[PDB]
Amino acid sequence: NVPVTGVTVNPTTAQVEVGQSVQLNASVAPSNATNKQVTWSVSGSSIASVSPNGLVTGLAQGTTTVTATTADGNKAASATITVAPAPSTVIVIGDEVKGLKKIGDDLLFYVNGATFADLHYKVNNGGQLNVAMAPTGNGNYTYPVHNLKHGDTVEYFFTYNPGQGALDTPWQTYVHGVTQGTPE
Amino acid sequence: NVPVTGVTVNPTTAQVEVGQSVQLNASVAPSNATNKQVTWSVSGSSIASVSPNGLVTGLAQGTTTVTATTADGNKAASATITVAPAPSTVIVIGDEVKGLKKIGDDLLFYVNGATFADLHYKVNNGGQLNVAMAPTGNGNYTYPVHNLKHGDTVEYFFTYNPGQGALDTPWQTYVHGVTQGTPE
Amino acid sequence: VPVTGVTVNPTTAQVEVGQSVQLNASVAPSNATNKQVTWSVSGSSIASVSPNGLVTGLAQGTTTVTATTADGNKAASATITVAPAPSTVIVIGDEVKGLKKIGDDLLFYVNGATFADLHYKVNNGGQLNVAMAPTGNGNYTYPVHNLKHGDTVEYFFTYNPGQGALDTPWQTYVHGVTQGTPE
Amino acid sequence: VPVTGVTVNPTTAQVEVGQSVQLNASVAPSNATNKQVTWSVSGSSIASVSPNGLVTGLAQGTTTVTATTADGNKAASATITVAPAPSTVIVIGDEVKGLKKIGDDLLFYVNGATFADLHYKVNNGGQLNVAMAPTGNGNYTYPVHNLKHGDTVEYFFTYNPGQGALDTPWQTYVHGVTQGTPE
Ligand SMILES: [Cl-]
Ligand SMILES: [Cl-]
Ligand SMILES: [Cl-]
Ligand SMILES: [Cl-]
Ligand SMILES: [Cl-]
Ligand SMILES: [Cl-]
Repeated sequence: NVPVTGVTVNPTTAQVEVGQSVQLNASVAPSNATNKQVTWSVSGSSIASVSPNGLVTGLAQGTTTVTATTADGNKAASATITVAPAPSTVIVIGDEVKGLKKIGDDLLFYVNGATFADLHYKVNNGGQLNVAMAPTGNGNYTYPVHNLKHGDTVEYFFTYNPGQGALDTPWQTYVHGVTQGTPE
Repeated sequence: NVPVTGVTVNPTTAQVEVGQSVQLNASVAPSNATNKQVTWSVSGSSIASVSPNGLVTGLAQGTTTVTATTADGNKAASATITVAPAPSTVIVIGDEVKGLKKIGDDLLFYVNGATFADLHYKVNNGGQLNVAMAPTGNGNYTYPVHNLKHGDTVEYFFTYNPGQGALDTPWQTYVHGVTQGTPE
Repeated sequence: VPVTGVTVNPTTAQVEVGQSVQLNASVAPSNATNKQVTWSVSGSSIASVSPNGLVTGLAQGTTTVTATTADGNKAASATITVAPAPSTVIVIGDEVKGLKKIGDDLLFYVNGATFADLHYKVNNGGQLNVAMAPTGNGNYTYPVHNLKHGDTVEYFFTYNPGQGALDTPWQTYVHGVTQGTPE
Repeated sequence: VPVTGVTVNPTTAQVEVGQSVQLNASVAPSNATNKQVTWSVSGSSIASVSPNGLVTGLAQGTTTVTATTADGNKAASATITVAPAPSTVIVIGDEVKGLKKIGDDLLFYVNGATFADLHYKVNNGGQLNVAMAPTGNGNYTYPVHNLKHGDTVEYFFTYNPGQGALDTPWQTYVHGVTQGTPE
């Protein structure tokens, strides 16, 4: 018997990174309205997901609009959600002789001090890819894997010849945006 | 003592789908050249990967150039590789009451005959996303998940109320471009 | 007086990027006082919907355009699939020079030369200078990647077909507008 | 007479999309007869390299630009990182109407109106008509998604600030060129 007069969404704006999420609050007026149910909706669902409780999750770079609409009265308020780039910062996961630099959503694989170096890698349940790593020109090597998303699972190991003869590396698993690096 | 005179790559062009691969042949002249080693390289490695044996794998929509260069003489030939879109065709994986349509690289989740329907899903090792599915307006529901790639692993189940009361579905696993559907 | 329900017409439709489909909302009784609806879209990157329910395809994917009633806020949906540009081949030039349009990439080409460069600009971006890749039979190619509908490519070649080097005249390609022959 | 080796200068460099960095190849002995190199790139979608080693950033990612010697075909590499456009906010308009540039999306806005539509065209694409989304305090927003450097946006609004409806004049935004104030 106490009708909804209005709604507002707080925060009214928010920046998340990909895989990051932010809880939104629908504020229904008056305080003692009989029906305080709202429907959450988003106009760019490839940018950000919203749950039935207004938890918003960053899916991909962009700005979108999340709307709370009241069950009683169909009053609507909206917030602007900016999903930001993965920082351009370099994070080393590996050692002097071989591993990864995570550089945003590309992975730069490296082998220092070899006569050659191949990378063997797979992403999620896609197949093995074998690549010869590019020579820097000083006995060092690199190969970029491009455009991973949050939760991409990377299994890789190297083949290379540091002197004595060609050596295989132990496989490693990298999950994009969960494997901790060293922020160098 | 028999020097390389030239090289050609066959096929000279090729279309693959994403996750599809094509073996390329470097033809070194003359036939009895002492050194027949070549280096394979690709100018758009976000489009297609090439192995040290000239196996080319479709990574993402585009056209790129794969080059064989001879170890002896640095003679170069190149092929054009077109990585094609995942067909726009609709493939149903699920039943009368609930599952997926695979429509290119988007997944259309569905629940037929409910008073409401939520989807619970996760991709690779990213987190759970909870979404209320959109009403069609006849007791039916849909929710598109966007832009999966080859080997994306999707675990999902539904919550919905077909009458008696709200019911949870058994979890299912979908691997993008490996789970077989029904081409409808 | 009240409205009771609504569904949308069509319920599912497939478009190419850059193409449109007119949506129409049918609201239960004709003797419903208020007919007017609001159009919205779940996935605005994929498809845009006008205030009168015209859906245009912007990018590959499937999205949900919903009509909600002014009187009632009853809601119904169409599933819109935006299909990618065919990887058919479209030749725009002559035996010596031009593009192949292969979906959203352009394969620029020069046939019969000792080198070939490309000079191109996309819309109001900067000019880029590139050496075209040798094929190994006196011909050259260079892919420009991932053009979107309405992209405007200005370009000319520098090549030497033997009796000395040449700059061709600038041509204008508009992506999804300019046409050629496929074969 | 021969060349013995080469490395590239710089070895690693980071650019924004649309920005450039001059690469230089240093080939072992100065008393190497032939100095000339060929520039190539592993990832042409990410970065373009000119015949004289100028690398321009086209799109987010890391790629390898290699200099190989004409005499010797010795090869060396730089790792190029192309950084995304900051998600800083850039206001281009007044208290009533304009855009926020937020990385590669534009948030169009009208403040203080009873409705607001956007009319926009991108480069030589078609005009799109959209109803701007109510905020719930008499203001309106509408994101345009994923513009690339050099994209040319023509737009005007239809809104009613109370004493009746208005079409504003068309403005031209060029992505990464047009500027405003961030704050
Ligand atoms: Cl979207
Ligand atoms: Cl949006
Ligand atoms: Cl690439
Ligand atoms: Cl390429
Ligand atoms: Cl959607
Ligand atoms: Cl690369």
